[PDB]
Amino acid sequence: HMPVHIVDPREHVFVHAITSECVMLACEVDREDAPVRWYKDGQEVEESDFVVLENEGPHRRLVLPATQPSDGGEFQCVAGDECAYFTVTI
Repeated sequence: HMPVHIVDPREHVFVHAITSECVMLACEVDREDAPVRWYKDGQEVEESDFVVLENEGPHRRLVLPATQPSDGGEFQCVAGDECAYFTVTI
């Protein structure tokens, strides 16, 4: 069994956002066995009324309808061995 390597995205992800914008992040892994967890500046993103985590096999999503200055940080999608980095700027 091979550990895990995130196939998408393969770069530093700069997101420009505003308070009246909707930031829908996406991270796809190689193996359906090992899904990523989304982290809000290390805190880890939890399921809330306005913070929704959409998941379907290898595909992992973070949907934020009204992207607040509160949500203006770096989101780290941790598979285990490998992690992709998303810098959101309000």
